[PDB]
Amino acid sequence: NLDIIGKRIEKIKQEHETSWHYDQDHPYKTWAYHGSYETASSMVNGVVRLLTKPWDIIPMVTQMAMTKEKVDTRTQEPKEGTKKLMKITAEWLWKELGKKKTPRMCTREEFTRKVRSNKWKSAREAVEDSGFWELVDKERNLHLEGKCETCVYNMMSRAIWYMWLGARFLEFEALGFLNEDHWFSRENSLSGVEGEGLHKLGYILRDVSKKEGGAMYADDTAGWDTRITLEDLKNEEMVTNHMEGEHKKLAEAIFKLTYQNKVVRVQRPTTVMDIISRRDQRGSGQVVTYGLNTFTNMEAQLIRQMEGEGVFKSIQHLTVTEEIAVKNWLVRVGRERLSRMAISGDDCVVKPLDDRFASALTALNDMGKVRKDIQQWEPSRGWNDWTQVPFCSHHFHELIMKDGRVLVVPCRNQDELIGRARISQGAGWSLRETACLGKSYAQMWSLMYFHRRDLRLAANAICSAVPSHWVPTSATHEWMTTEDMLTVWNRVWIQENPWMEDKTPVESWEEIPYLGKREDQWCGSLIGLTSRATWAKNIQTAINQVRSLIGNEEYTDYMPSMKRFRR
Ligand SMILES: O=C(c1ccco1)N1CCN(C(=O)C2CC2)CC1
Ligand SMILES: [Cl-]
Ligand SMILES: [Zn+2]
Ligand SMILES: [Zn+2]
Repeated sequence: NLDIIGKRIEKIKQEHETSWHYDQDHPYKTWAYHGSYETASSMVNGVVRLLTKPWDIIPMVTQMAMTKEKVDTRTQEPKEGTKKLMKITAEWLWKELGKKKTPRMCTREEFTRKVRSNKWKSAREAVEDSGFWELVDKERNLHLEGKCETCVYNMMSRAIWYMWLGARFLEFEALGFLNEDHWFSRENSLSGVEGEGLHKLGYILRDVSKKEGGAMYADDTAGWDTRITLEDLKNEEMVTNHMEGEHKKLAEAIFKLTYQNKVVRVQRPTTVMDIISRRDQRGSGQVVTYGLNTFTNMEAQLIRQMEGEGVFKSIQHLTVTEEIAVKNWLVRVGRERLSRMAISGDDCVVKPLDDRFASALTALNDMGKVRKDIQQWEPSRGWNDWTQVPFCSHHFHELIMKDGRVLVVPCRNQDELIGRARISQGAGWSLRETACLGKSYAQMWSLMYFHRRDLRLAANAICSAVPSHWVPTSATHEWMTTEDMLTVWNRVWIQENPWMEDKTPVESWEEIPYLGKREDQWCGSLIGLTSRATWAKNIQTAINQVRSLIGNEEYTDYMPSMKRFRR
């Protein structure tokens, strides 16, 4: 333990030798405390808020802009039968994921290009300073030597662990391939959805619905990242078994020194910097966190499926022939069972063979993946209709175009969409940068949420209010473009859509349908309210208010793309 974390602890004690104090009133039980030393609210987007006036009196919108007891927890050691199921399943899953992919190191060039597209002031500055890279080299050579000096986390149902850019590089070099080479694409992982836009996710859920079987289950885990066991981290580490030479050694060091042993500096108002350590839980880059969460979720859900199908009798202990049965299940039907699932990190949808899955809870609870908002042994409540299943914060509607073609569209409560577009993060936004962020939300709404009456109108208004040539600023983001949004809509929903056989382009926005008016209201629309009527009728006055603030620029009127403003 301290042989792996001591050097990092020693180095920090020195940069604060006139403060090091072993507080005895420390608030840590599950985190090991080592010592102490002496040591970003949401802003409103004015462009979006001025063009969404009716929502100024909707508390579900307005409260979103205003204003850890789970990290300090301890998950128990799984039983021996549970550990066997996880090791057999993880071994088989890394082999399947690796059948058509080659693990490889990511490069300083790739890392530099990422930072250049979002002592040293910023990341862009450090990437260019050859002094930085000489620091990376020292740490790198130390990792090859099996030791760590500078890979330390900083803390800040969310908890984000920043490290310095150098440590982030070493993580990206060893494990970036998982994301950069799409190991969790649907084509490669079967259950995954990595690189699938919101315009794909509903079609994927409808394809899972077409399988014979039981209800669709979408159980959320209570604090997934806090329930990652040291056994989970050891099964995730087995990806290094597919690696070779240097890469194998560099990846092994990231898992050993930074994931399976962690050093964290947390601020305590009491102000002292708390240097704490622990072996378990998730604490990695957010992108590596997504892939390893997807992997360990796919494993956990296949084991729950095995439990429901009776592949093993008890988690207490696998018999020798139960192990052969688990292996033979994976080889015989593993790829089919993966295709019965849609898994995005800690978020899953599973269509099992039948509803025995609902009460198959012993492995899931013993792995520590305890379900949110339900008693530990109460059977899961499944969904009978793919259009009601929650996934990635959405549900999905089946929408038939006047010409008979079928759109499967993403949806969520409209107060959440408007309340999020009204918020910026960070300081020093110019009026132009605030306008270009509003334009990014407006174009996302035109592409993904065109079927919501209020959002198509508000999107058209924002795009009318912001200069036509200004570039939108700050999954697939096809809305981040200055191309005409009708041309982008045709490319995404018709041309490139593998579920649409007839490729006839749409010639105008009037061909593109809305939800039913009652369904639009059920999902949050203000259609029918006097306020919404006054907003819609007077929208050119709101557009002109924003144009007057931005000043004398080139603007386009997009409002006559809608039937009601077309004379
Ligand atoms: O519900 C609707 C409507 C508009 C489009 C589809 O349905 N309306 C018409 C506009 N309205 C008004 O002008 C009334 C003064 C509020 C409210 C009733
Ligand atoms: Cl249902
Ligand atoms: Zn290190
Ligand atoms: Zn909806």
